[PDB]
Amino acid sequence: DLSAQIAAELPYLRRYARALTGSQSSGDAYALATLEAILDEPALFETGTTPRVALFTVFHTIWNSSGSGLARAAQRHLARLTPNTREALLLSTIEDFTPEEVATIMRSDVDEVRHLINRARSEMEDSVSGRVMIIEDEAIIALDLQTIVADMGHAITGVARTRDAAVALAGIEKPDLILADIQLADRSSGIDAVNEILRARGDIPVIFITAFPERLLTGERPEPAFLISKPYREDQVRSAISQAMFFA
Amino acid sequence: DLSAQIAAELPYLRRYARALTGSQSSGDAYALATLEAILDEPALFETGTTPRVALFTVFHTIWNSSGSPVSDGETGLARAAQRHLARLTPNTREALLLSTIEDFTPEEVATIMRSDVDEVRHLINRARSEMEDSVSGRVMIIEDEAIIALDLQTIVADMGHAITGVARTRDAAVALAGIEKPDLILADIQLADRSSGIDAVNEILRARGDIPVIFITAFPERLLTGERPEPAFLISKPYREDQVRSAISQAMFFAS
Amino acid sequence: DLSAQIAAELPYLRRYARALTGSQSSGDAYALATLEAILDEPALFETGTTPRVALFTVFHTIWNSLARAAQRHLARLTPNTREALLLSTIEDFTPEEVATIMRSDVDEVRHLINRARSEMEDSVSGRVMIIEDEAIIALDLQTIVADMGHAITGVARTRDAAVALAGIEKPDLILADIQLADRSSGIDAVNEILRARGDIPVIFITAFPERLLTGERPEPAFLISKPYREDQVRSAISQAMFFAS
Ligand SMILES: [Mg+2]
Ligand SMILES: [Mg+2]
Ligand SMILES: [Mg+2]
Ligand code: NA
Ligand code: NA
Ligand code: NA
Ligand code: NA
Repeated sequence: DLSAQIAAELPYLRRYARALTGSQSSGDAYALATLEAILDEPALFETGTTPRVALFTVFHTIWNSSGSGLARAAQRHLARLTPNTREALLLSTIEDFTPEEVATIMRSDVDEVRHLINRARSEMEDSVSGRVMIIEDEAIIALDLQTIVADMGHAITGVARTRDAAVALAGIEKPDLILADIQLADRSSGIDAVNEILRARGDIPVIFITAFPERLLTGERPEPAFLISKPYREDQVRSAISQAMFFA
Repeated sequence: DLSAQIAAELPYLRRYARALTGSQSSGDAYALATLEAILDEPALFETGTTPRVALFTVFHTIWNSSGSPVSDGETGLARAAQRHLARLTPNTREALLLSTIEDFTPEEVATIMRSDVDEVRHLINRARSEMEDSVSGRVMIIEDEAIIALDLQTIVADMGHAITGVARTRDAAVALAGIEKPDLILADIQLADRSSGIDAVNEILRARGDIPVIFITAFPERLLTGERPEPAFLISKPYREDQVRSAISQAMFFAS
Repeated sequence: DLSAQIAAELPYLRRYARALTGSQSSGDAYALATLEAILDEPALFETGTTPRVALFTVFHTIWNSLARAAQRHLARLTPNTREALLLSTIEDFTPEEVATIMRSDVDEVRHLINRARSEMEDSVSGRVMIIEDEAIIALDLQTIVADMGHAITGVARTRDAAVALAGIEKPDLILADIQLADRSSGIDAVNEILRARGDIPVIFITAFPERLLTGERPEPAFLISKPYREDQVRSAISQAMFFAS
């Protein structure tokens, strides 16, 4: 049933729009506007592609149209990016669309998609080095994330395996970015650890890395702006880190 | 990466030059004259300072000099604010705008103006003094986000100006300007009914003549390209109170 | 009508062949030879591909049938590498399009394109005067030239200023826009500079490249089209540098 197929894909649309905007409120609003457009003008929903691709195609139309807070530092960083490059990269990595599917969604051809992705990775080489804190109780995961962070040119403030170790580490050195698992070693939650750090140290971008990200993509309650799945591919971690970094 | 860094900063050099001149025309001409001076004399660029600071340091040398921009048209102040040139202390408006709207620290403003941090602080103190010598005007606020509109009103009132009212739609804005002519307009782009604050401003400008307009918007970079008609005065969202105060005083100099 | 479709692609074949040879006279002759071949031997022309693709395919077939120190370096370049690069960058052909044109596989096209991009790192830094009247464009061209490893002798924005700057430092390569700030022409500036300091390779930057590809009057050997991609400016400056000295 197409109603049920669209409903199943809405969480991922929220994931994508939240990553583009850095915000749950903006991302969830763009995802909702996409569904509204499809209900108001059903002819917008291409039936010759998969519902997932058709849904994201409509979202990219709304995304391109002027319309619908953000730090002025983030606004300056984002303003220097080549248009449509971050969209093509995120669609290709975190959303795992093939290059032809990406060309469909952005109403382009596959060779321009390849250029946009290549331009995305070029501008990622000019980015400044930041400091990243990792909240993760599985030591092999933490070590793997450290390797990815380092090869991106970033520094690690440290690894925290419990909420309390995380609140303590953030007090020693305010990170530029937090990578956060949910269930920690002492059965405390990375969600609480993050909330406590942010109350104390101000807004810092946070990427939650979790199995079943769908449970944080409902739109019904406060939820993260950046979500990577477990298991993860390295390309998805690099895209999320570079994306969240724009929001300092 | 100096070339890339200088080009990234050119939009902000336009913002600054436009505020000082009162016109997109002369401001864009002054910012492009700054870049043309660096390409002509690369040694003009200080590598010992950030590209942003070095760019603005070159701009201030040109601004202060007896010379004028060799541009496609005519460069200059704005005629309206010529009468205030006799009452204002040199380098005070420059120091205030650089340290507020342009977000330079007083040490970076000292470098830019080839001065010391203490002279810059006194220049900023003398700018705020001469702001008390300014007469009260009437400000119209076009803005649909009510909390921002309220906040803007508290700043305007705290500076001693009156507020004609707040309009949240293009239709409310054309009515408001007809009820009471404003000396200055603060305008957002996307209004409550999705109508356009640019369109609203143009309509007011037709009926009442030239009134200084300050556009308040996120991503001001999209109005700082010099590739199309664009505002002379731009405040960012989010803003700091000191930036709103520096933009309201600056634009008031160009009022009737 | 396939005759008109072929005619409309001739200017771009002249661009390609001129850049490969470094000379208007040779590039225009190679482009005409390609049309002549198709008229003489209609079998050469494949109707299953786009008329632009089929025309470049016939030219590559024909393509395969100065200064000793400059020839000594150009001889170290791997065969078919410059062609695959220029076809993919300035000619905006897709990898599969280039593979058809060279009667190769898209696999080999990337092997070639990579080898060419790697052999560009073995290039010598060179002086590059930029005659652009739009400062924003000049800054961006200075970025690509500097990243490639070349110096910038200067940036001029008027005919008289470019002629003056040529007197201070003889460039090895001139990037020249057609219409300058004082309504002067970069063509006249380039001609006056070359008349004085001798022959120097020139890459003309221009919106409207087709009106410089007629073959009916003296025209540039190398042309970058506004707007441009960095890969295009990089393929045009590497190609043109082969003819510097
Ligand atoms: Mg865990
Ligand atoms: Mg608004
Ligand atoms: Mg021009
Ligand atoms: Na669709
Ligand atoms: Na982008
Ligand atoms: Na997300
Ligand atoms: Na020639």
